[PDB]
Amino acid sequence: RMKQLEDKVEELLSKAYHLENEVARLKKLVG
Amino acid sequence: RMKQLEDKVEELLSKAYHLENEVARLKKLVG
Repeated sequence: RMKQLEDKVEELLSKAYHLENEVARLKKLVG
Repeated sequence: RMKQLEDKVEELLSKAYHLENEVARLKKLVG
């Protein structure tokens, strides 16, 4: 479970980073 | 430990939704 949970945190961080990059992209469009 | 890990997942999920919402605003705002 511990292993499952670690995996989930790593999965979530990855998704988080993907979206943060997207926001940046859009932030530039915006300016 | 298990619970610190559960908490971290909860924290990242909430962050990911915050960013999803955000990306959705920006996108509408830009195109």
